[PDB]
Amino acid sequence: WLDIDSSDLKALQVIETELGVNSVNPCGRRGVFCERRHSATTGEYVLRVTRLVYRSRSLTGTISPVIGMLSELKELTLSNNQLVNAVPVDILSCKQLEVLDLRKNRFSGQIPGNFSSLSRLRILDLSSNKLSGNLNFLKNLRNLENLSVANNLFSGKIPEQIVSFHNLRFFDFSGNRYLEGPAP
Ligand SMILES: *[C@@H]1O[C@H](CO)[C@@H](O[C@@H]2O[C@H](CO)[C@@H](O)[C@H](O)[C@H]2NC(C)=O)[C@H](O)[C@H]1NC(C)=O
Ligand SMILES: [Cl-]
Repeated sequence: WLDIDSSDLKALQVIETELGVNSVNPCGRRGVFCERRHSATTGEYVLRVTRLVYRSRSLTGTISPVIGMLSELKELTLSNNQLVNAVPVDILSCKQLEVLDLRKNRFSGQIPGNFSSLSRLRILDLSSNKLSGNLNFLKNLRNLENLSVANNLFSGKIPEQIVSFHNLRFFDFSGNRYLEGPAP
């Protein structure tokens, strides 16, 4: 029996509180998934938080900047809540992120261009929010398999690079009135 990493545990508390997830080793239950890893110190095996999955829980909070302290995070799934305000730039510290699913919330603001640094992203579902600005951050997300930005306020055009993505099997940017497709 392993224990959860002390730092991940402390970060999880603040993240859940700010999301609105209401009430020691939370791994493997209630939306928290962990994986066995070598600890920074010691080298002994410890559990790290790798997935936060909180669909359909009537959450009304926000994504705390402390999300960036979960260095091993692979999945943040927050679909079908009432979460508000901006996607924090601190999520760029989650370099291993593969799944970012924020569909059907009320997230607002813009996505900064350096979101393209999340090179491992495979599933990016921002659909049905109130996000705005351009989609230049998609330029270098070459591993995307599932991409939806539908039903937002995005404008400009899809980056031409999307034409070269080889794994893209689901793509939706409908419901963005001032948004045009990728064109040369
Ligand atoms: C990614 O780019 C964004 C936008 O330029 C950066 O956001 C700024 O972050 C600093 C803290 O590092 C804040 O004080 C600023 O207010 C933010 N600006 C905006 C417009 O939100 C972000 O820091 C960049 N991150 C990385 C890793 O490059
Ligand atoms: Cl879920």
